[PDB]
Amino acid sequence: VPRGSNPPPPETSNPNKPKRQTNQLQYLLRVVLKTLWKHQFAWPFQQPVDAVKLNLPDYYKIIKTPMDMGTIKKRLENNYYWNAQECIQDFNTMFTNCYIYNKPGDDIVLMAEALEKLFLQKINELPT
Ligand SMILES: CCN1C(=O)c2cc(N3CCN(C)CC3)nc3c(NS(=O)(=O)c4ccc(F)cc4F)ccc1c23
Ligand SMILES: CCN1C(=O)c2cc(N3CCN(C)CC3)nc3c(NS(=O)(=O)c4ccc(F)cc4F)ccc1c23
Repeated sequence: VPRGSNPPPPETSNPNKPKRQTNQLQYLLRVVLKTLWKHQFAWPFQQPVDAVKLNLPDYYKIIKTPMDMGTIKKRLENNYYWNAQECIQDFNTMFTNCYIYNKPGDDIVLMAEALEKLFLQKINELPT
């Protein structure tokens, strides 16, 4: 697994971007991320895919918009998102990446599918 194969992690802090605190963004961090973080299948989704350590040499040849819940946590914390939808899109990207890279019905896919169902359940309680 060649050195330099991992990209830098996604950007999580941009001081140029304006910042606001929103009941929806607060819900995404305090409820949604918390609940998914603690799920029995969360571990593989908690940090950027380390292609070297996990022996996935073609990951970043295939996946050009990587996303993970560690990145999302940091983005919420740093007020990276102006609206809830930007954050929801990062979650969707994380699940879609798994469905692109992996064969349907593989173990990691079933793990993603369970998390995604829980995510969508929690998203339906998103406040006004
Ligand atoms: C070492 C004991 N063990 C198994 O033999 C085993 C099989 C297993 N399967 C294989 C069959 N597939 C349809 C369902 C998940 N999941 C987990 C499992 N579930 S898990 O943490 O979501 C998981 C971890 C690694 C992995 F490669 C696949 C997994 F589903 C934990 C522990 C075990 C397993
Ligand atoms: C969610 C991001 N992601 C993947 O899309 C992914 C695929 C993956 N594969 C699939 C191909 N297979 C031959 C090797 C491992 N391993 C891990 C992986 N390695 S792992 O934690 O040892 C692991 C977890 C669950 C599992 F079912 C199999 C694993 F190898 C971590 C994270 C990911 C993966």
